[PDB]
Amino acid sequence: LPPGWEKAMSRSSGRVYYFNHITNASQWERPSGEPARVRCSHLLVKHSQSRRPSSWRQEKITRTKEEALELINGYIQKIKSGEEDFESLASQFSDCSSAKARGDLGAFSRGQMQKPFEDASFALRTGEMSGPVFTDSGIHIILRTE
Ligand SMILES: CN(CC(N)=O)C(=O)c1nc(-c2ccccc2)[nH]c1C(=O)O
Repeated sequence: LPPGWEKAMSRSSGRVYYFNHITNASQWERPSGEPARVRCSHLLVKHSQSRRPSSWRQEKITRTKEEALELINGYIQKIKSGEEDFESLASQFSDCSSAKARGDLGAFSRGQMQKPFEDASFALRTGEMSGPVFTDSGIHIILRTE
């Protein structure tokens, strides 16, 4: 299976699924399908322990890391169900200044982003969205777009 993928058994179903320990993605289908540069968007939820606990949305970020993960997990659910799209939630709720660009960060090479962010970005397939990715900025959902 490609970089980071493992087979697991589901807790509720007993059905096989696939987990990526680099992107935190999980899916039922087996993944079937490294570039010099990728383009990604993200949605960042900061918490009280973030490096800079402040954003355009809230001068003082006070939510806990656990409450930030809860928020991230709700956004992932709405995006996977198609109830909301990624761009719309990033524009409204991302604690990054890239919110005003629907979360788009542009293209980047290895060696530019925080490591856990980079590693997740380069392990995603074009079109594919990460699970929760933790960095010192806070918690991210990453969408690889190119
Ligand atoms: C850069 N930084 C402070 C830090 N020392 O991590 C942030 O917290 C931050 N980090 C990001 C970020 C993090 C990863 C990838 C792209 C952007 N955006 C912000 C922001 O405020 O707007």
